[PDB]
Amino acid sequence: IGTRWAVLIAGSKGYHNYRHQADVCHMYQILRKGGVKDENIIVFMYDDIAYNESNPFPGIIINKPGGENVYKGVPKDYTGEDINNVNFLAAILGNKSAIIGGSGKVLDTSPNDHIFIYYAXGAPGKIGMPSKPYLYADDLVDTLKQKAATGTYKSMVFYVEACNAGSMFEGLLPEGTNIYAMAASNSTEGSWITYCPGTPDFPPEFDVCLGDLWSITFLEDCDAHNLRTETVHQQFELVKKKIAYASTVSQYGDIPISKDSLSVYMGTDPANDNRTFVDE
Ligand SMILES: *[C@@H]1O[C@H](CO)[C@@H](O[C@@H]2O[C@H](CO)[C@@H](O[C@H]3O[C@H](CO)[C@@H](O)[C@H](O)[C@@H]3O)[C@H](O)[C@H]2NC(C)=O)[C@H](O)[C@H]1NC(C)=O
Ligand SMILES: *[C@@H]1O[C@H](CO)[C@@H](O)[C@H](O)[C@H]1NC(C)=O
Ligand SMILES: *[C@@H]1O[C@H](CO)[C@@H](O)[C@H](O)[C@H]1NC(C)=O
Repeated sequence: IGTRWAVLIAGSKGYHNYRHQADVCHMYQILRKGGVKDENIIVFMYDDIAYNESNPFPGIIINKPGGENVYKGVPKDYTGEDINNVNFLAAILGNKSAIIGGSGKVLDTSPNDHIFIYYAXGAPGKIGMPSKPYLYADDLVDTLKQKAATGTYKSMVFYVEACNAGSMFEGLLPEGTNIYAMAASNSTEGSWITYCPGTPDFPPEFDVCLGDLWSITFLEDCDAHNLRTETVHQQFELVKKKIAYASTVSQYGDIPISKDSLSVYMGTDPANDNRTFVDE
């Protein structure tokens, strides 16, 4: 059966980028409710949001108007400038001796384990880190190839919320190493923000957007169903159709991996056992 692991990373800093840390915190809450263990969830977030001077609700982060506090109970493995290419790629590879700073948590995975990666915070051929240097497609894909060569996982799902997201994988990500990638946008498109000041029932004294369109769409989907009854492929189709007006949700890698239920990666919340997913 193996263990479920996750790496959650917001690649930005600054209060204006509230939404990236909010999205990642939200994802944490999904995993926790699903039975995924903290020792197997590696979290990269700058940690300048919850107690920011501009934060009208100190100690709270929401990913939705009227939402719960997604910040409570979120482990922090790498914060501040310990979020960088070196530590991110070392964490994925599971190379503890290459980590500088932070907790030292890495993907020490076994052949039957499942890996879920979620990145939020892009341009053609690169995604952001809090500070330069940024993460280039080739560098990311090479780490993913090395990890595959180690054979230390069964399959991996990688979700990317970024501008031109598909550019990180397009024509690079191998299709037979059990890695499936879903991107908020194609290699030529920007991705949309949502939950901005002005929207109805928006909490007062917020001047920042709470989430990213593709992110909150998938994340709210994960909160809504028994995840044994919904596959990665069904979420792809659901979310792609739902936000087609905004950007083209794109997929890469080993497409058959997406035939697994979401629960294989995320578990399921027992409270949603009777909420069977409808459609495909
Ligand atoms: C709350 O959010 C604030 C805005 O995002 C954030 O302020 C920013 O603070 C950082 C770090 O203190 C500043 O960065 C500095 O460091 C580099 C060198 O590495 C300098 O070259 C920079 O010019 C600067 O001195 C940002 O300048 C600053 N940004 C703004 C717009 O003020 C606060 O730090 C956050 N507060 C908490 C509690 O996290
Ligand atoms: C892990 O990191 C160390 C320190 O930089 C390096 O010497 C070692 O070869 C790395 N392991 C692999 C196999 O990438
Ligand atoms: C974006 O995705 C579509 C769907 O297959 C594809 O035709 C296109 O080549 C990709 N990007 C563009 C507009 O070049």
